[PDB]
Amino acid sequence: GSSGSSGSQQRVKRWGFGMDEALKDPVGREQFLKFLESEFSSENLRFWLAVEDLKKRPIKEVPSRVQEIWQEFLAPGAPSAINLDSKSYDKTTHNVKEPGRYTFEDAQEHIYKLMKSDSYPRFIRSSAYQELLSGPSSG
Repeated sequence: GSSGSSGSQQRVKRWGFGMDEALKDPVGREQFLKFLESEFSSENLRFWLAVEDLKKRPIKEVPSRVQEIWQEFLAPGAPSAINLDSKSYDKTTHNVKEPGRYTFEDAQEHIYKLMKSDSYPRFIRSSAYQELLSGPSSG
Protein backbone atom coordinates (compact mmCIF):
# COMPACT_ATOMS: atom_id res chain seq x y z
CA GLY A 1 0.00 0.00 0.00
CA SER A 2 1.20 3.48 -0.93
CA SER A 3 -0.21 5.01 2.25
CA GLY A 4 0.94 4.00 5.72
CA SER A 5 0.77 5.00 9.38
CA SER A 6 2.83 6.45 12.24
CA GLY A 7 5.19 4.02 13.95
CA SER A 8 8.46 3.04 12.29
CA GLN A 9 10.59 2.21 15.33
CA GLN A 10 8.14 -0.50 16.38
CA ARG A 11 8.03 -1.89 12.84
CA VAL A 12 11.83 -2.05 12.57
CA LYS A 13 12.11 -4.25 15.66
CA ARG A 14 10.19 -6.88 13.70
CA TRP A 15 13.21 -7.23 11.42
CA GLY A 16 15.36 -7.72 14.51
CA PHE A 17 13.56 -11.04 14.96
CA GLY A 18 14.52 -12.79 11.73
CA MET A 19 15.09 -12.24 8.02
CA ASP A 20 11.55 -13.55 7.55
CA GLU A 21 10.03 -10.35 8.93
CA ALA A 22 12.68 -8.15 7.31
CA LEU A 23 11.50 -9.55 3.97
CA LYS A 24 7.80 -8.97 4.64
CA ASP A 25 8.30 -5.22 4.99
CA PRO A 26 9.66 -3.28 1.98
CA VAL A 27 11.95 -0.93 3.90
CA GLY A 28 13.29 -3.83 5.94
CA ARG A 29 14.25 -5.66 2.75
CA GLU A 30 16.42 -2.83 1.42
CA GLN A 31 17.67 -1.75 4.85
CA PHE A 32 18.98 -5.20 5.79
CA LEU A 33 20.45 -5.49 2.30
CA LYS A 34 22.41 -2.24 2.50
CA PHE A 35 24.52 -3.65 5.34
CA LEU A 36 25.14 -6.74 3.19
CA GLU A 37 26.59 -4.88 0.21
CA SER A 38 29.07 -3.31 2.63
CA GLU A 39 30.29 -6.74 3.73
CA PHE A 40 30.10 -7.86 0.10
CA SER A 41 27.52 -10.44 1.16
CA SER A 42 24.39 -8.95 -0.40
CA GLU A 43 25.08 -11.30 -3.31
CA ASN A 44 23.44 -14.00 -1.19
CA LEU A 45 20.22 -12.02 -0.73
CA ARG A 46 20.19 -10.36 -4.15
CA PHE A 47 20.06 -13.86 -5.64
CA TRP A 48 17.30 -15.02 -3.29
CA LEU A 49 14.94 -12.16 -4.16
CA ALA A 50 15.69 -12.60 -7.86
CA VAL A 51 14.20 -16.09 -7.53
CA GLU A 52 11.03 -15.12 -5.65
CA ASP A 53 10.38 -12.60 -8.42
CA LEU A 54 11.69 -14.79 -11.24
CA LYS A 55 8.53 -16.90 -11.20
CA LYS A 56 6.47 -13.70 -11.10
CA ARG A 57 8.02 -12.67 -14.42
CA PRO A 58 6.09 -13.63 -17.58
CA ILE A 59 6.93 -16.60 -19.80
CA LYS A 60 8.72 -14.15 -22.10
CA GLU A 61 10.91 -12.95 -19.23
CA VAL A 62 10.88 -16.29 -17.41
CA PRO A 63 13.67 -18.11 -19.31
CA SER A 64 15.65 -15.03 -20.36
CA ARG A 65 16.08 -14.37 -16.64
CA VAL A 66 16.81 -17.97 -15.66
CA GLN A 67 20.27 -17.90 -17.23
CA GLU A 68 20.78 -14.27 -16.22
CA ILE A 69 20.19 -14.91 -12.51
CA TRP A 70 22.51 -17.92 -12.79
CA GLN A 71 25.05 -15.72 -14.58
CA GLU A 72 24.92 -13.14 -11.79
CA PHE A 73 25.60 -15.26 -8.70
CA LEU A 74 25.60 -18.82 -10.02
CA ALA A 75 28.30 -17.77 -12.48
CA PRO A 76 32.12 -17.82 -12.17
CA GLY A 77 32.84 -14.50 -13.86
CA ALA A 78 30.03 -12.68 -12.07
CA PRO A 79 29.98 -9.83 -9.51
CA SER A 80 27.49 -11.38 -7.08
CA ALA A 81 29.06 -14.77 -7.75
CA ILE A 82 27.89 -16.76 -4.73
CA ASN A 83 29.09 -20.11 -3.39
CA LEU A 84 27.07 -23.28 -2.85
CA ASP A 85 27.83 -26.82 -1.67
CA SER A 86 28.85 -29.50 -4.16
CA LYS A 87 25.70 -31.63 -3.94
CA SER A 88 23.58 -28.48 -4.12
CA TYR A 89 25.55 -26.63 -6.79
CA ASP A 90 25.62 -29.79 -8.91
CA LYS A 91 21.84 -30.13 -8.76
CA THR A 92 21.39 -26.48 -9.74
CA THR A 93 23.80 -26.48 -12.67
CA HIS A 94 21.80 -29.42 -14.01
CA ASN A 95 18.43 -27.75 -13.41
CA VAL A 96 19.58 -24.59 -15.20
CA LYS A 97 19.60 -26.59 -18.43
CA GLU A 98 15.83 -26.14 -18.49
CA PRO A 99 14.53 -22.68 -17.52
CA GLY A 100 11.42 -22.62 -15.34
CA ARG A 101 10.04 -21.14 -12.13
CA TYR A 102 11.39 -23.46 -9.43
CA THR A 103 14.59 -24.32 -11.30
CA PHE A 104 16.61 -22.49 -8.64
CA GLU A 105 14.25 -23.60 -5.87
CA ASP A 106 16.94 -25.84 -4.38
CA ALA A 107 19.59 -23.13 -4.08
CA GLN A 108 16.98 -20.75 -2.66
CA GLU A 109 16.78 -23.13 0.30
CA HIS A 110 20.52 -23.45 0.94
CA ILE A 111 21.12 -19.70 0.80
CA TYR A 112 17.94 -18.90 2.74
CA LYS A 113 18.95 -21.32 5.49
CA LEU A 114 22.25 -19.43 5.53
CA MET A 115 21.46 -15.72 5.24
CA LYS A 116 18.85 -16.35 7.94
CA SER A 117 21.60 -16.97 10.49
CA ASP A 118 24.49 -15.80 8.31
CA SER A 119 24.00 -12.08 7.66
CA TYR A 120 20.77 -11.26 9.49
CA PRO A 121 22.64 -12.01 12.74
CA ARG A 122 25.28 -9.34 12.13
CA PHE A 123 22.59 -6.79 11.26
CA ILE A 124 21.55 -6.94 14.91
CA ARG A 125 25.15 -6.64 16.09
CA SER A 126 25.84 -3.53 14.00
CA SER A 127 24.21 -0.16 14.68
CA ALA A 128 22.83 0.42 11.18
CA TYR A 129 19.80 -1.60 12.29
CA GLN A 130 19.46 0.19 15.63
CA GLU A 131 19.49 3.52 13.79
CA LEU A 132 15.93 2.97 12.55
CA LEU A 133 14.70 2.00 16.02
CA SER A 134 16.02 5.24 17.52
CA GLY A 135 15.79 7.57 14.53
CA PRO A 136 18.32 8.08 11.72
CA SER A 137 18.11 11.87 11.56
CA SER A 138 19.68 15.06 12.91
CA GLY A 139 18.53 15.60 16.48
